[PDB]
Amino acid sequence: GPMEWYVLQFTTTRFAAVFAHLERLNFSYFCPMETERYRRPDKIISYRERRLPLFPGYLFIQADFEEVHSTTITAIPYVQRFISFGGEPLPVPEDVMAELLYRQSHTTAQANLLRKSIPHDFAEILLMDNPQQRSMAFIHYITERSLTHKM
Repeated sequence: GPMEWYVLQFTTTRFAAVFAHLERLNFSYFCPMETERYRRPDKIISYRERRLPLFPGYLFIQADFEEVHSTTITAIPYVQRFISFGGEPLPVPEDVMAELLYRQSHTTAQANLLRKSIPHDFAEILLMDNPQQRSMAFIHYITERSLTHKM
């Protein structure tokens, strides 16, 4: 019934073949680009634009329950798996998707503005310098959001 967003891991260099298949199947998806802000080793927030994936090898896909539990998506060549727990795909938290979808639909200048309501831990992940370390922190973050909670 209701549709959720999931993280799909794929072979990074094969994005064109993977995205073409997903578009053929008429899925809503996006591979976000690295933002134009990052925290330097000296901790100052600086500007750049490198036209790189935000999380290399990962894309966000919207699907219902029967689509993520069927093997139609994971059978696509160079698609590896959904980000899962015990084999069960993990839907992305709504506040995370809110920030990501806002950056997809707005300008780079508006995406760079100091926006209230961004979860602090996710905002700091978006500022991470190295793309592969940024992916690993993001996976750990959405896993921690799914499996834990503090009062």
